[PDB]
Amino acid sequence: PNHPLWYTLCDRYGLYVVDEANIETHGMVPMNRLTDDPRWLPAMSERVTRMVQRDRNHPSVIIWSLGNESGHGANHDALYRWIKSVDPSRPVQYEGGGADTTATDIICPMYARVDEDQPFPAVPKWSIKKWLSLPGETRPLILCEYAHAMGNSLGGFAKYWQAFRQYPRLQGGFVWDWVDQSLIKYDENGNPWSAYGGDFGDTPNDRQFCM
Amino acid sequence: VVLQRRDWENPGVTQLNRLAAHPPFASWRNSEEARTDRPSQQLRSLNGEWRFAWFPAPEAVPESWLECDLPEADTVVVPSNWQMHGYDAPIYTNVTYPITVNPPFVPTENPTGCYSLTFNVDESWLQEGQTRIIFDGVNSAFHLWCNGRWVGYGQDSRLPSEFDLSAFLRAGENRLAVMVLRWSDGSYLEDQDMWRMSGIFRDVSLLHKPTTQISDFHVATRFNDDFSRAVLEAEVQMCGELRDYLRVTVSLWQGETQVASGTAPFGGEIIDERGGYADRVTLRLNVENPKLWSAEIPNLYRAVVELHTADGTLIEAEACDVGFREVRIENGLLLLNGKPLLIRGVNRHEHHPLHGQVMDEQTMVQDILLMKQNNFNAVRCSHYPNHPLWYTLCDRYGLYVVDEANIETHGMVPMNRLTDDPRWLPAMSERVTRMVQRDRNHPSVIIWSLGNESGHGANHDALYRWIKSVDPSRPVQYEGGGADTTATDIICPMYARVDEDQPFPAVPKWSIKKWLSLPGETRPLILCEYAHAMGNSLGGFAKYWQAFRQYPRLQGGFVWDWVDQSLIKYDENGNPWSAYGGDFGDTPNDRQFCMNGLVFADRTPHPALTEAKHQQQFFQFRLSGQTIEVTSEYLFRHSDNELLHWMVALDGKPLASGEVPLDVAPQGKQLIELPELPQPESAGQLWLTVRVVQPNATAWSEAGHISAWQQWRLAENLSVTLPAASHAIPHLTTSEMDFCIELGNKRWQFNRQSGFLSQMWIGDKKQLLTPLRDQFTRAPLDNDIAVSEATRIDPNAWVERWKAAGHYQAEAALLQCTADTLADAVLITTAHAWQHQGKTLFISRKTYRIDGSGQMAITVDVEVASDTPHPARIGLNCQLAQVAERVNWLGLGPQENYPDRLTAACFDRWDLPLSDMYTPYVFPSENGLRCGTRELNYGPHQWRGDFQFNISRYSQQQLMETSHRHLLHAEEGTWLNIDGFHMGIGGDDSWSPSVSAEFQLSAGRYHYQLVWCQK
Amino acid sequence: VVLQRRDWENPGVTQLNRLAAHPPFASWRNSEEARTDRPSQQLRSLNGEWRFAWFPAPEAVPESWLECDLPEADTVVVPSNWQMHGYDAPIYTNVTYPITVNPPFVPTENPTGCYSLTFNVDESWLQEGQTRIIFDGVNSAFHLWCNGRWVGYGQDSRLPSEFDLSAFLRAGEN
Ligand SMILES: OC[C@H]1O[C@@H](OC[C@H]2O[C@@H](O)[C@H](O)[C@@H](O)[C@@H]2O)[C@H](O)[C@@H](O)[C@H]1O
Ligand SMILES: [Mg+2]
Ligand SMILES: [Mg+2]
Ligand SMILES: [Mg+2]
Ligand SMILES: [Mg+2]
Ligand code: NA
Ligand code: NA
Ligand code: NA
Ligand code: NA
Ligand code: NA
Ligand code: NA
Repeated sequence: PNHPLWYTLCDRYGLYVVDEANIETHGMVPMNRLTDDPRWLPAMSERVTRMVQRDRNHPSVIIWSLGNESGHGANHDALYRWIKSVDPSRPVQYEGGGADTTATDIICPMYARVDEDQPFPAVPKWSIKKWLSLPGETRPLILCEYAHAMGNSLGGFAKYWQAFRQYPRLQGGFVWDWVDQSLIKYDENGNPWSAYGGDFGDTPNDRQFCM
Repeated sequence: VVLQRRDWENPGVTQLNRLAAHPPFASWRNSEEARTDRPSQQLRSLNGEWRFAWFPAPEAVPESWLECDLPEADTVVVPSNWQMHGYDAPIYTNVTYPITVNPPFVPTENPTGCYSLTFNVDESWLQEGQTRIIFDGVNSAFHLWCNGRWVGYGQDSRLPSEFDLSAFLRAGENRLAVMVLRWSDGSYLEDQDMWRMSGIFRDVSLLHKPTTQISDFHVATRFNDDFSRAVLEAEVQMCGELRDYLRVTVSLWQGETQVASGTAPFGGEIIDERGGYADRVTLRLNVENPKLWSAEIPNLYRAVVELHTADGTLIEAEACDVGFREVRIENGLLLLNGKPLLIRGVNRHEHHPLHGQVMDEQTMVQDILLMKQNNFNAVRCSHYPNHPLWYTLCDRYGLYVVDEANIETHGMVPMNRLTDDPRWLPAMSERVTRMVQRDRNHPSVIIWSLGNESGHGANHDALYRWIKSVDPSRPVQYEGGGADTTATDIICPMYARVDEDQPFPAVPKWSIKKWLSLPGETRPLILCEYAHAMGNSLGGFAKYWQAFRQYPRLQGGFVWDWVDQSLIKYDENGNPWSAYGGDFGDTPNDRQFCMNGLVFADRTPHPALTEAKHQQQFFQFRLSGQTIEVTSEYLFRHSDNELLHWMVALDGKPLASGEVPLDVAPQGKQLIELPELPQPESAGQLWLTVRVVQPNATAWSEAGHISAWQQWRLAENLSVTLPAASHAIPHLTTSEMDFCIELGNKRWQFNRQSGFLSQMWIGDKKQLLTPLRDQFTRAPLDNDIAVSEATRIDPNAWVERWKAAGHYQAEAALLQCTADTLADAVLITTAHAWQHQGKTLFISRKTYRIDGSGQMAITVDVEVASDTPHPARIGLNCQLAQVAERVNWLGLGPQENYPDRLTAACFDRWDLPLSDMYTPYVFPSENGLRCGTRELNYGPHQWRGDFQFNISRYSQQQLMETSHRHLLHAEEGTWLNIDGFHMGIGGDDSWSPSVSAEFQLSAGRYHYQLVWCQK
Repeated sequence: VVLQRRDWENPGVTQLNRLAAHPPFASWRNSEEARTDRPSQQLRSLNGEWRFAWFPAPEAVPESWLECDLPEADTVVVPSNWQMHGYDAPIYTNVTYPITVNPPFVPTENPTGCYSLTFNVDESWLQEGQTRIIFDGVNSAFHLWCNGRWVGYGQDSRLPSEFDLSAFLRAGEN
């Protein structure tokens, strides 16, 4: 969840907001080790419930998200249902566990390609055009993350938009991401320069991947 | 810290240092012991004598108690409830919380039980592995210390709390200190309508596991379409250090035969982008033609889970009983093994009259045997997880179980105040999740329940989905918030009626037949509670069963409830008596409302139980000419332990009898052709009685067990032959005050001021202690009184309307009293008006005809004012002088039966001791009635006609005035009530009018006739 | 008690004495002010210059700090991240946790930011009603004291934690 002013500005300037719970357990093995564990339900529930209680009156918020990159656990299903019960006015989405689980109203993959399948075991990223028409699938597809804008990037961006325009149920996506996470450091001449992972003695680190 | 943190007033802390929940463990180090379920040396019981001290509050507990025994302490048996040892009072309240409603706070005067135990731990237990303590039940919250050091904290009174003691124990003598709080924030979720007690009330034990251990395992069974093939899937989890040489073997056993086995290293399938569970493995075993588990045939296999090394060294084994069965809802029907269930259920609290809420094997087995012997197949765990042995017995004897989370917030306003509050989600979630983790491997558990009477909150929806996600093998149900919310797979109302709607705002209870077909509704309906069996109750029970059988989607219900929650108290001579709310100084309280059972607290049956047995029969019957058609309501078993006994009798006199073996497929029919029946010489009604007998003993019944019966009227030959005219003629002696009739050593005296037969003489002996008068009232039943909360009165309750109309005050006023002499009889004619405050309620017009044979023919015609509440009865009563040993009658029996509860009773000649004609309900009321009686015999007396009667040493007046059975005194002589008509008893519920219209005395005018003679 | 219970290594405890969450409040005592979204006299900002001292662990924090200002502390801007002030290093890691994966435990060397503020409260605020403090964001967990007395605890770095200070405050300096 963002600084409270953010939602006030999106209300008044006009932007659709996905408001997302502060839950990410990416480094767990497997990813859902905590989110499938009932002992962690209480801590997870407060990150969801207190978000909804804070932000539910903001018109700019149109979709609730259960967090990011925490696999798919039973706690997700429980909290998904909690939101659906307390606030019918907004869809609920969540990408973890394959982007199309029982914990999401929207097929919301990250970095699924336009035409190319990536058939990873258990969590495949299908071509977005193909994903839509899988046997039994009826939901809309909106990428929660696509077009990774790292450095000299956004090749193939037009391929996404061509598909969004042609397919009714491909209703777009969220570019990753808005702003480089570089930090300012100062050299011996006092001159500011843009710094990334490792430049603060932080170790281990993932270098320029924050940009 | 412990005093400072006040964890018992924080719904955010429900435990400190508590271990994860899991299915029953024994940590066998021998696989054969695991297979055969023998005791385990690694699982030790700490039950027995502990030390105990009571304190008014936790602040009053002296610090020294942590380190050594209080000399003021007593030695007490554990498990126990401390109220049962007299340390403070048990409290009976229904809805209103026994504490001020101010969540999360509890009273500062918080009764505190200080338990301690000095015990030995062997060095071998501490040199290696993990030693944990297990508290299976502690009411309601507790802190634990071991050898003076704080270990942890636990809430939820109805599930086990476990703590690792490995770092706290020493070789030799150790001491546990357990501080148990009566009240905690957990109490807000524990508002079940029962005695409020506390203490260490379930088993305490120590379990040794190796450091490298089985930490969890789940057993699932999936099937093909015709159940000829099954896959057993066992997921196993470990704790400790992972090693490449580690293995898990799961073996399945049928008796002493191994049918399947699987072995694998640890390491689950990939589940996401980070891989899989390295500390888990899932074994899959194929089973061809498995023997299926049901309540009809509780076939069980044994699964053994072994943790071992690649080279064959066992580390430890765990095991459970496995029942191959599928539970699914399909097309609006609850199916078991592909067949629609008919739930013959009952709610059962864990209650003992001596031991409170402590459960034992003997009491459990006794309950299961009586349930099955009475055609029950299902039990609801109202309203909390049970003692672990309960499920093991239900697995093995065969009963379907609804396992229910320990959540009830009835007393909140509104009911969902906590359950819709996200602050109480953590506390609620633990009561659901830890139940599933414990009980999920039991085949007897077929339905999960989210609790009881906590309205419907968003927390329910979240926990509903949690269960659906972790365990798709079992439907989830929940009644709160109107019985058909989004948190329930089954429409599960409580006390919804068969035909009558009760349209309460927001939470209506529709007629169950109507409910099924509401627009958009597709689910099955099974009442979580129905037929409230409080005292003289279960009127209208047959109406439920007729409906269950006719409507596919009406799949039954659970009676409320099994056993009276009465407690034993002692008089000054040490004699025990049954006590209820208010008898322990407990206040406020809800009096007798804790007693709703089909059986007394000591498991003696109420009359209602036989009605339940009959209606819940597994064989149905029809008669067409000479043909009996027997239909089986079993789903799986052939009738391979059943024979039909038939009997034809003429007014109780056996004429013919035979037996035919039953060979009926499940759901099938068999036709039995009766032989040509010989025509009876005498006049009267021929009756056919059939009964189904089990020739062979079972695990649950003795040889010769009767499981079903039914009667039909056959040919009747009306008596046309007149009695030969008696020669003698009675004489009328008239005086100003009396009409006297004499015939030999027989006199009848009619008082002319009152208009009643005031006395009868056989020689010089008085026959009556009280004149024969009309009676229009009954000592009110619990259903009549209709109170669920002692404070609230329903002005619509029958007792209230009767009182307000003056039925219990009504004064007889004589209108007419004349005598006539006939050729061969004396005819007395009377008319009385019963009036209250100017208004005439009833008029009784009678004739008494006394002939030469000494028979008195009484004709009674009664008018009842249409605007007076329908009376409880229309009859006569008197106190007879005679006290005789036996009561003999031709009519419905042998047990107590009422107009809306007589289907189980059979018409025949019955002979009982007088005492059996009285039903000792703890709260006394009208009782012991027998209906459809044509002849009644007591001492020198005989009455003939078509009437209902009760006979006993207690007047309606005494029963009306006495609150407890033990306070009743035998009166002089015998009180006889003979009714031409008696109102239904009701019972659909016991807190509003529940007597169906067809059983109310609304006809306005009534006629009955009796003949009184000397036998 | 606070060092003993270690609430920051227990997922069962995500807060202590924290008030219920709610939508943004300003408690206007004038309706026209509420309509026009003008500043409320009942909603005050505590942003600005606070006092700050860094410690390697909570066990290294002196008890005196509860009662009075540490002379070794600095005056810093709040809101802030203390890495941006040079007190320790920001860490950039993608997937791998910046701490050993041993839930629910964290390192014993656990950088601890000791913030304090001396601030004034109008007497009118204490004569009636309820005065609460709102922390819109604290990363990653914190204990709160007011005038030396313990108030509460909170987790979740990205939502506000609110505490009733009504019984802890005096008129004038706090
Ligand atoms: O013995 C009653 C039995 O029924 C269930 O409901 C209790 C009953 O309480 C009354 O005060 C209310 O008016 C009524 O709404 C409610 O039905 C309960 O589930 C059982 O545990 C038990 O109390
Ligand atoms: Mg608590
Ligand atoms: Mg209740
Ligand atoms: Mg035994
Ligand atoms: Mg914590
Ligand atoms: Na589109
Ligand atoms: Na990145
Ligand atoms: Na049915
Ligand atoms: Na009751
Ligand atoms: Na048979
Ligand atoms: Na009575």
